Amino acid sequence: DPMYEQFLQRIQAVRTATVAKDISADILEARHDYFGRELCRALDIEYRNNVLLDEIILDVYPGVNLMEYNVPHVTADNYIWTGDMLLILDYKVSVGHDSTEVTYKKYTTLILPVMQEIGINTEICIIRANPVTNQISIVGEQFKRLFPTIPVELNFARFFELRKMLLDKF
Ligand SMILES: [Cl-]
Ligand SMILES: [Cl-]
Ligand SMILES: [Mn+2]
Repeated sequence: DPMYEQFLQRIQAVRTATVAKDISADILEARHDYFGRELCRALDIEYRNNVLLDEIILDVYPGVNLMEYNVPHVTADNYIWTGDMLLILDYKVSVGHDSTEVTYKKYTTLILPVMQEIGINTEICIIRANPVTNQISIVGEQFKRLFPTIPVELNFARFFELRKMLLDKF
């Protein structure tokens, strides 16, 4: 694994806590993006990582005049356009629920009123992989309708190994 190799080299060279904390955050971000890619492959949807809300709206509603709607500058991992409803996608890889509750509050407060003014049915969807158990949790009723089964095959072992290696240096 080329990414694994880069991380191992960073872990070998690291000597301070600030850099060590940066490596760990980079491992988690790589694991998050790994899950996002595998999730999009399993659902047969286009993979994106980070898209702006105004770009989503311009994608699904090409003739929109954005200025009329006070569209905040806000990023999400991905979206699904069904032809009649917009699903905002956030991927998570976590054993807890807290980051889901923070993100859900943020997107429901920032995205849903704009889309309501536009008149486009929208749902905030958070798909979370537990990295310890490999269980998938979904927030988002219409997402669970469209995707009752998620044939993801996930292996987080490489990320656990790198984090353990970094932690074994303390
Ligand atoms: Cl944002
Ligand atoms: Cl995450
Ligand atoms: Mn995410």
